[PDB]
Amino acid sequence: TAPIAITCFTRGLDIRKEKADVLCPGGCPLEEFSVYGNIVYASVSSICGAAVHRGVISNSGGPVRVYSLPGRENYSSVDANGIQSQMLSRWSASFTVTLE
Repeated sequence: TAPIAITCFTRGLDIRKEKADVLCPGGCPLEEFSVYGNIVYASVSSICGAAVHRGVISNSGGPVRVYSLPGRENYSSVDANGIQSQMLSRWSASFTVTLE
């Protein structure tokens, strides 16, 4: 059983399993990161965006680890590592990211 090597442009929309181990090949630069909620990264957030925001990895790529989070509401907006996370109106698909 193996992780999913994602193209570092894959958002939380593609990977919403209970817990999924993911590899982010390449450097994944500050190209497109619009993040939505801190900790509770709503689905639309990039896996890089969420991971580097969460502080899992530096802006370098690498192995990351996604955990499902149920639907949530009453989000916040917070910046981390030069990536902006913004509140949402009740996104019933979120996650929280970690390391392996």
